[PDB]
Amino acid sequence: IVGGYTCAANSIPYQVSLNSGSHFCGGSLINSQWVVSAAHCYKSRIQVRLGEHNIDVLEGNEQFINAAKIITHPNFNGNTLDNDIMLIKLSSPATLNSRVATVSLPRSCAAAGTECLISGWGNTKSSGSSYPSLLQCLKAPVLSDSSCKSSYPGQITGNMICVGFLEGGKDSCQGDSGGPVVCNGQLQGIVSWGYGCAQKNKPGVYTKVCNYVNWIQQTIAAN
Ligand SMILES: [Ca+2]
Repeated sequence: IVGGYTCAANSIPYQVSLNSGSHFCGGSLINSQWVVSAAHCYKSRIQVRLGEHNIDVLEGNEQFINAAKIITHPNFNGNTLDNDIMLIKLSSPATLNSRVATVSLPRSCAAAGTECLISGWGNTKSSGSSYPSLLQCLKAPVLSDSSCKSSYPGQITGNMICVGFLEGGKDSCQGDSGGPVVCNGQLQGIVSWGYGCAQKNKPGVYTKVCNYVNWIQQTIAAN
């Protein structure tokens, strides 16, 4: 996250870190057994880390649970990142408490200008790289489809939203991949892609979670 703030400890209790030796992606807990992330975060072996704040230090509230099922959207397009969504079934249910909690799926799509919270352990610099120990937070609004398409001509499908600032300076970035955009208590976006980070007129692009509620529910129901 570039231009954000350090989140207060466990203030994003649905935020998880996907680990394959080190942190490589975020994700969001949506029930005690299921995490949603980005399909471009796919790896064949993943440990889900819940209750994290400082990802480099054992603080006592962590739950480390292996990914058992790893299911990318069947229509995920690796070239365009259309349908960039992935579900992970934990090998054991997470123990839900105040520091490890689910976030609701959307009951409807978020309107442009809706304020949201983006979070993750990704790069905090728009030039170069700095990867934080502490979870980072950013308040950012949903942008209109026309503004998102003007930012990225010929690449914004109906399954993508832009969230952020056309003036740049504040954005998700590499390593935030797969993490949450939550608006009014609902997971509306998944960190998907962009042109660099926090550049002028290149806000981050996020998977439009509201398009996938039925796919998510059916996948969980069937697995
Ligand atoms: Ca730890």
